[PDB]
Amino acid sequence: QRKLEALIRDPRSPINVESLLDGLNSLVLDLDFPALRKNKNIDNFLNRYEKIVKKIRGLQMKAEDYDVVKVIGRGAFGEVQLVRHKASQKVYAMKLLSKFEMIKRSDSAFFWEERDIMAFANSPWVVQLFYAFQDDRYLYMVMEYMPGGDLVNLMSNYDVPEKWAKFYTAEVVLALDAIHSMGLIHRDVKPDNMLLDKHGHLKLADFGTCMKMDETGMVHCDTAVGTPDYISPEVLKSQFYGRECDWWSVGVFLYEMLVGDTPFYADSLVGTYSKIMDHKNSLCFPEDAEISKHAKNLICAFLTDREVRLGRNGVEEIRQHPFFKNDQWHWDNIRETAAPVVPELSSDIDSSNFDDIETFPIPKAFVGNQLPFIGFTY
Ligand SMILES: O=C(NCc1cccc2c1OCCO2)c1ccc(-c2ccncc2)cc1
Repeated sequence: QRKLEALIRDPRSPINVESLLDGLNSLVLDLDFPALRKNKNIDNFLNRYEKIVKKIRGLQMKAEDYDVVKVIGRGAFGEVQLVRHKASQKVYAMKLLSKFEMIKRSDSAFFWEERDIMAFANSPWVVQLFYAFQDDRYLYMVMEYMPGGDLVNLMSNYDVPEKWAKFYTAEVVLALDAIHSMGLIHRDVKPDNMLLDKHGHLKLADFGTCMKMDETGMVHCDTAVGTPDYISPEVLKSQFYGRECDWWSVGVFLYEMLVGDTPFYADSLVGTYSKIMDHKNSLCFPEDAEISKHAKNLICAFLTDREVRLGRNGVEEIRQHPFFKNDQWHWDNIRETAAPVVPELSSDIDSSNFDDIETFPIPKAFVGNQLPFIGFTY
């Protein structure tokens, strides 16, 4: 009874009010179809509740509460939209995940970690989640908007000098160190996921791939999850690794920022795959691109096999690398210092740093499509 009423209050709890209400809406959704409403039990339960449930539906946060400004992202299971909460006039970025496509495509469990990271990390390096809600169609994640854009954009609009690359690499390293210390492994670190704020400081997003480590600080996942150009060889070979798979992505990141291309870029999907697997022979810095001996050493320090990769022993071996020598910041204050690109913003809905961008079958027997999404509302 002690932990009972504590868990009804507790935001991390599966039996709090939002989850208890999720369970009721879900039950109503899943059952209200004449094909199933034939049943006396389904009918009397719907009779008693449909009127009240319809009333909560509107009393709770809806997609309807937001004016959809523009679409700033598009992923496997949905889109990211630039929105404004009608009542509060407050601007947020809202990520949408299609429930239909999460059932049709088998994967409908990644969002739990994604939500929890953003919701509770309370880290300058992690995009914050304010609200999480749902409807018959989607899963909605309301986040702190990042007007600075992503590092895909920054790279496309600039010739990135080593002074800038020093800063962004350092911010990514500390961001992944914060993710790691929460007992998490990103598995999908890439420029499309590195976002810039009002001040031009880095924050990570797309925590879908993320997995909780063992007591050993390792993960037993016999499936390759991530993006071609940035996947490490050990994760291609996984199809029992540590957090050093994220440092490999940092190597690729630095190489792309300096050279202008990814170090294993190929014509085909399997070509990149084969290039990565032969990194010892496929990786080479082009002559015309003037890369320092310190920048080359660090790309090479991460773009090796996991058994000798920099970071395998901790962040400290990364931090002390000669490449990070500068007259602008320290590992203890980068975020307090002025970023290389400070974004000029015309408005609170300025989306200039971002590029321009399903019907469930009515059942005849109980399916329970809403059940895997009970507890999502935060
Ligand atoms: O996870 C992201 N995109 C990937 C993505 C989007 C949609 C469905 C997906 C998916 O990935 C795999 C599953 O299906 C993401 C990108 C950018 C922001 C953001 C935050 C603040 N300000 C501006 C932008 C937030 C999240």
